[PDB]
Amino acid sequence: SESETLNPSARIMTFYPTMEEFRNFSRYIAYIESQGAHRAGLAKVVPPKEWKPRASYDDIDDLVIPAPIQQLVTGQSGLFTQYNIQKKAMTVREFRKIANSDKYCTPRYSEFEELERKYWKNLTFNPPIYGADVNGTLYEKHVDEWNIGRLRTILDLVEKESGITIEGVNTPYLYFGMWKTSFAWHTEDMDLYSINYLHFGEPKSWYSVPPEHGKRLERLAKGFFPGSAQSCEAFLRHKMTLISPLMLKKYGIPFDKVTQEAGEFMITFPYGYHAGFNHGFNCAESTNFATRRWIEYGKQAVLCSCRKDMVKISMDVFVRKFQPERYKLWKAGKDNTVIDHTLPTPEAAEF
Ligand SMILES: O=C(O)c1ccc(O)c2ncc(N3CCNCC3)cc12
Ligand code: NI
Ligand SMILES: [Zn+2]
Repeated sequence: SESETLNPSARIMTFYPTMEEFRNFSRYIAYIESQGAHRAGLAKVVPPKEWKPRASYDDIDDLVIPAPIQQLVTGQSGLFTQYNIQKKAMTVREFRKIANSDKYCTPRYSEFEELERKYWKNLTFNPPIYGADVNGTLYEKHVDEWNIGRLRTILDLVEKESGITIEGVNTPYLYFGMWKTSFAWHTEDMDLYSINYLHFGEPKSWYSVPPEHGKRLERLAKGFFPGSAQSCEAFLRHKMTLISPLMLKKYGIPFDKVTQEAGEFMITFPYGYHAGFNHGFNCAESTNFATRRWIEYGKQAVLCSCRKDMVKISMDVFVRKFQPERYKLWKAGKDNTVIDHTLPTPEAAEF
């Protein structure tokens, strides 16, 4: 009731923490949730200006991108499917040269709405290369605030208990973008949170649908791609499906849009569908994390049913540790708990 009164429009919120607020990562997430941020599914956090995670990005031209992917997009009328074509390894220097070449570079424009229109007009032409899923971090070893290599959230329980690492999920990924490279509509694996920091370059634009409206987006997508939906219980997790804002408007799906600049963080929340594109040559770092509120999403995440090497995290350790009274009921398949997408994580109490 009090949570439904905070950010009731479920618009994307933007925060400007001071250094003292910034220092404690998990505490700040709880705070923005206490302000209703999660209701949007996506939030922006602008870090204090005296903060930098790396002195210089002049020394990484030799960094290898082992598996660049060329993004072939097919479709019309605002509905598309993206096919990946893996290309040969290349260095950042090589990647940047291609990105900034006349062939792949960002078109000229005035307002963002103009670039956005060009993206949706030309997305099936001249398929770009995305230097995605590069294992690594660009943080200096001694950065202790919002360090994507070690956020110290309860997601650490996975590795801690089982030794299991899942690349990009409890380890960091780098993404080197160029004009018109895309990320398709999806929620995170196991419906986890994610953090995304744009180290440098041109912006990355995002779309998001409130978790409270996630099911509507799913119903729409199933009607649009009945073949894919029949074959898999969670086809959007393939991350191949692109849907334009006009199409969302046309079918009454609530969504917001936000543009991320170099030096800014984006947080995505459990069950927040999102998608977007890069404006030009840029570099982003990301990984997943959890709070106590995520556990229930974890137990209920509807998972891809047709592919091996799909991400599945055993929820057992979390339920034992944080929901001991529900453990036996849950193991017996009788845990009928219903998720309230508006409630902030328990850690937010102090706020
Ligand atoms: O591309 C982005 O900036 C991006 C932004 C936000 C997300 O939640 C993403 N999730 C997955 C993803 N892909 C890239 C292609 N290989 C599989 C992982 C990219 C992103
Ligand atoms: Ni993602
Ligand atoms: Zn599947």
